[PDB]
Amino acid sequence: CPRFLKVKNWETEVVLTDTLHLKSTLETGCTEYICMGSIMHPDVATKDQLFPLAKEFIDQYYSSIKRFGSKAHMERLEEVNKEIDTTSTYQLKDTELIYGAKHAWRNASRCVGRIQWSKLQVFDARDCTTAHGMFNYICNHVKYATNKGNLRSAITIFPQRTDGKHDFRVWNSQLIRYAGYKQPDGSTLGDPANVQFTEICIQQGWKPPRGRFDVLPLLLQANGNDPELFQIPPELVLEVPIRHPKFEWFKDLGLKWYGLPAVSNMLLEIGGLEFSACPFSGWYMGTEIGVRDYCDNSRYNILEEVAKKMNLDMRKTSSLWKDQALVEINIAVLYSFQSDKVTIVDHHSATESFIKHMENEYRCRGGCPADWVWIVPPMSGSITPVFHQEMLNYRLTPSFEYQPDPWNTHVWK
Amino acid sequence: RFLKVKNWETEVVLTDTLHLKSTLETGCTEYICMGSIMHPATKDQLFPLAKEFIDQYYSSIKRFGSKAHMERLEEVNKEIDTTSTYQLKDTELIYGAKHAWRNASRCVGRIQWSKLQVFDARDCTTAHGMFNYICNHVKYATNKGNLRSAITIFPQRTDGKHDFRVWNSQLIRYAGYKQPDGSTLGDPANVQFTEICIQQGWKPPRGRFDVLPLLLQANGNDPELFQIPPELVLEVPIRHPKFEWFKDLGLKWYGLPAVSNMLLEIGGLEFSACPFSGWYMGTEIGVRDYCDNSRYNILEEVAKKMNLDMRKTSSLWKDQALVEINIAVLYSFQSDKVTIVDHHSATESFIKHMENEYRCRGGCPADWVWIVPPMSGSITPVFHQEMLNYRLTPSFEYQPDPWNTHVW
Ligand code: HEM
Ligand code: HEM
Ligand SMILES: N#Cc1ccc(CCNCc2ccc3ccc(N)nc3c2)cc1
Ligand SMILES: N#Cc1ccc(CCNCc2ccc3ccc(N)nc3c2)cc1
Ligand SMILES: C[C@H](O)[C@H](O)[C@H]1CNc2nc(N)[nH]c(=O)c2N1
Ligand SMILES: C[C@H](O)[C@H](O)[C@H]1CNc2nc(N)[nH]c(=O)c2N1
Ligand SMILES: [Zn+2]
Repeated sequence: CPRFLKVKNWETEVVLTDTLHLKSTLETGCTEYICMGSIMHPDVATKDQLFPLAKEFIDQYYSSIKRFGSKAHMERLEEVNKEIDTTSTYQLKDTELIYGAKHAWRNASRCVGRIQWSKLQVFDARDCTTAHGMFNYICNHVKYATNKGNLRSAITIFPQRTDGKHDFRVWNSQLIRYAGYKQPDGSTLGDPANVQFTEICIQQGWKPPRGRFDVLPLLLQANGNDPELFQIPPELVLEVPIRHPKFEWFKDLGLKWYGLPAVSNMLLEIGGLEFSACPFSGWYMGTEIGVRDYCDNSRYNILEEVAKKMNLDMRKTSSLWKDQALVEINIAVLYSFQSDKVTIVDHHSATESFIKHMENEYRCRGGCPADWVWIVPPMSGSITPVFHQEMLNYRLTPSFEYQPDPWNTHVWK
Repeated sequence: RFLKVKNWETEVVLTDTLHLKSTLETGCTEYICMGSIMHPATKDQLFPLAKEFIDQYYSSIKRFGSKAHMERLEEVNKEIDTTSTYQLKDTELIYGAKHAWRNASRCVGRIQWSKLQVFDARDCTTAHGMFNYICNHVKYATNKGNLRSAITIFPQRTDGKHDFRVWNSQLIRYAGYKQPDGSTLGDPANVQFTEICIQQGWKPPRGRFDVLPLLLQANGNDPELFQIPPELVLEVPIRHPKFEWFKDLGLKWYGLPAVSNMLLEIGGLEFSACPFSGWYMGTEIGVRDYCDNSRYNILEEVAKKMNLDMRKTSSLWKDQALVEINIAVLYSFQSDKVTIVDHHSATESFIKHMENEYRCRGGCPADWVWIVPPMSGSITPVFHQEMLNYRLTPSFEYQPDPWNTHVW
């Protein structure tokens, strides 16, 4: 690969030069002969695999604190190396853990919210041993992050993987999600995305209310044990009913959503250590709710019902009745959150902030990996600045990774 | 390996084998994806490229290894020897052009690929000849509003010093003017080309939607200006079916999108002049042409007429005015019986086309970044469709703007 790669913004004509890509650690799944940029996803580590990965990260850490090659650096390397030799693993210091978490976010090419990366509250839950404790740590996370509507981003990090048979896992895909129930007649009640997880919860003993917006219980696995159910205290679950500034009837749709998006099934990888349970949270971009959660056909799918109430001509697509309904729904979402003083960002502000963030990263870091397919918002793409912005995608570590759903791999005790 | 692609709405999984046939690079590597980057001869090189194309041509007509296949190959080799190049048969030219369209990863309109009217203009020698072929193209393709897809193919490149080039980026475009106050009148995307035409002697009406003259270069010579006969230029006045004030905006557009600056590559041969046309997807005009910042940039004016709250962005006033503009464009063209397609119909057709290509061809190269429409993305099926992108030949390639290469 060449040392410099340039990206252009076709709207402002700004050219940026990327050197950071040289530090790319893993495969994209693309090759010289095929691109996989629209593909969704294109037994532990050994001693000898782990030494270079740890050293890679420790060097990076001491470089960031302007202490590279120092006595402390060399001593840290020595300590880590001896630990790997005598335990087949090592323990990050609190500083390294915080650094690592923040940089995994900073490195998330698909995240448009990264201007905020350095402001992340890191909760160290490496002393956890049980599922009740995981629940305690998660309740505190939710309360702190929610902050009565003034949301603050956070992550809670559970003990790293050891032999792979003692993994800590949050089985929920987010800490807060709505149940989906498949009906005998083929119809789905609730959120069709969560039908499987809902069924698993019901099997472990959850008594479902069988409603449209039932907050799911936490299903938590500690130390490789069977997972346990806990109900989140409802006072900790901030929710927003959806209404519209102009349409009085919109409240009658009975919509609501939760304030706190909190992804809980990703793997955090730092210096070759694997944190299989690392629930993190920030706040919502409106389109995630107004376009995807609400208007996807395999989701709540409300376009038709909203369109009917708007009295739109729904017999021609070329009337763009879908597009019209889609805008209003996204207005109602933003209006509802702002009126209830719950943090949310519209897709224009967010993309504009990201362009600023990306430019700053090119200047101070030599680049900023970004996945245009994910960064561009699901509606009104070209009237946001990121549509016009060339991006380079590559994988830096520390990183957040996907992992198999735990029910697919768990050995029941 | 065989690769799978999934649609996340329908869970339909298709299997790609076609990608194994490509030999041109994408610009990506194992370590860096460049899917959002806009742009990532000798006898010696010439024959195998020619040989490959003949092979696939004769393999497509179920006569691979035939006497004619063998003879044609001999014929082509002997010709590259004795002339440093070769000439495509009519049949091959038509097949080549349809397949460049078919292999065009960014085109959402490819379900139409095999219905392409091919005009062979390889006997052209002068810019006057070019003008005549182009007038015939425009007239045939416009067809009183019932548009028909077409391509006109001018002589292939020889030495680079005798290129045929259409200097216009599209046969029909509007002028853009730099005003004394630093603002732009008309289409800002065309300000450079407009000044080149003015320098050449074109008398500008200096209005908002002035049809630019053709600038035609034959055989490496200086380009010549030509006025398209007005009666051949179909235009649509944009009005809204509910907002009776929308016509007051004075917006119009042309019916015929006819891209004229690309390069058609067939069997190693280079056609630097190959203007082609189909018809519009509404968003091209209603989202990009009208609402881009660097273009007509009408969003603000429209939202004012809609009396929207424009003090905060979270009112989505931009998004509202955008949908209304695009409704107007679709309504206007349809009311005037001018062929057009909305982005829901077009993306649906594409998903169907993809399925056809996987079934009969083992794949379909597709550029998600380009296929997904610039508005209402995830409420169209292509957003949720995984795609594989790879470069197959024959193809349409970009080429440098001719005013950067030409010595006068
Ligand atoms: C603070 C406000 C934040 C905003 C506005 C934001 C915005 C977004 C959005 C809109 C996506 C696309 C996801 C989708 O469409 O489903 C995304 C992806 C992602 N974000 Fe952020 N985010 C924020 C905070 C965070 C934080 C705190 C972290 C981790 C510490 C994070 C890590 C990620 C990762 C790893 C992805 C990729 C998800 C995937 O591949 O499935 N984000 N972000
Ligand atoms: C018949 C109706 C057609 C429709 C509705 C259609 C639609 C589109 C659209 C919306 C684009 C994106 C272009 C942009 O946003 O600037 C595109 C790209 C493209 N189309 Fe089609 N198209 C049609 C016909 C054709 C024909 C007849 C050809 C050639 C014979 C063709 C070849 C291409 C190529 C090469 C591109 C990529 C150009 C680039 O990379 O800049 N299309 N098409
Ligand atoms: N099928 C499927 C399928 C669809 C989406 C995803 C990824 C969803 N991740 C969403 C996500 C992740 C992190 C976020 C951080 C902040 C925020 N506001 N939203 C965030 C949203 C995976 C599988
Ligand atoms: N700067 C810039 C810049 C902007 C756009 C493009 C690509 C333009 N291609 C437009 C294009 C090409 C072929 C088409 C075929 C049919 C159709 N309806 N539209 C079509 C539109 C290149 C450079
Ligand atoms: C097929 C395609 O890769 C898939 O639908 C992607 C497209 N871009 C996305 N972008 C975001 N932000 N979130 C998503 O879930 C997706 N889905
Ligand atoms: C940077 C990015 O590749 C560029 O803006 C592309 C994005 N996708 C596009 N898609 C279409 N259909 N047309 C375009 O001009 C572009 N522009
Ligand atoms: Zn790629």
